[PDB]
Amino acid sequence: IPLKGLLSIILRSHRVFIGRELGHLNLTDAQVACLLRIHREPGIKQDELATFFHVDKGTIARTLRRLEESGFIEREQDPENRRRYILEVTRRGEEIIPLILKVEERWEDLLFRDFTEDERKLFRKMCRRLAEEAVRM
Amino acid sequence: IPLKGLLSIILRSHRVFIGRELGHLNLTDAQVACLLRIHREPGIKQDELATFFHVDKGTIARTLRRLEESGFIEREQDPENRRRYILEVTRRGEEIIPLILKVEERWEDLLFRDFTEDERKLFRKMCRRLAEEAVRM
Repeated sequence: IPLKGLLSIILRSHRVFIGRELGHLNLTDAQVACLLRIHREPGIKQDELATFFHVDKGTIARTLRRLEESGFIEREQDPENRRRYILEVTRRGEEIIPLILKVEERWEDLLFRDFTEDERKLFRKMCRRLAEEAVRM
Repeated sequence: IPLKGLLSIILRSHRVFIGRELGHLNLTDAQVACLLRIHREPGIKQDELATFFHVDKGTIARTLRRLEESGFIEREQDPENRRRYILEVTRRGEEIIPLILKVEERWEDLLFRDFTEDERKLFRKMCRRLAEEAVRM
């Protein structure tokens, strides 16, 4: 199994966990990712968010529509370009972030149950280093 | 940044790399994942592949349509259920797998450039352990 395959197995568990724990909010992994990204960059253009994730436009469009329907984000026309849209997290969206982060913590604790704390720390440090390389790549 | 966020940054580099290196084949990360999964399980039902990835039906449908249009997979009606479809990789699809695996190897080598071999081995071992937990979860 290629490294990416292992990472994908891990991420699939995250997807299932998010869907189960936050399903009452009609949230999915894809929506949470978009919500957190907009949260850290208020006013980001939809096309900029699409470029950031490097996924197909159709997928991002449907994901954002669901977040908007649920009232977690707002979308407005870019005053400088009628072909662009500005995204921002609503008050409702900002208020569910703690819940999201708590679910992330719970998922991590479950995933690392058979890891000593030193191993978990080393894994995290290595991931940070690989993420740094990934950004450069 | 939550662990999943770090893993996602890493996976985003993989997505961009796959798109660039295999773009001449109109392949994307999502299509490669589906192709490899069907490759290892000939005859898998489309709904079973959808369940395996735990992603929305619409996304999987579009991903599989692209693979079919490119002639890498074939889809046929399940003789036991008119609501199900059987997937299989075509000869053309099986022949591009080596190219895909070579690209995976190149991506990994680039990602691990600043890692000693012992660190890369330890990272892989930890990922396998986490993937095993992910399956149990």
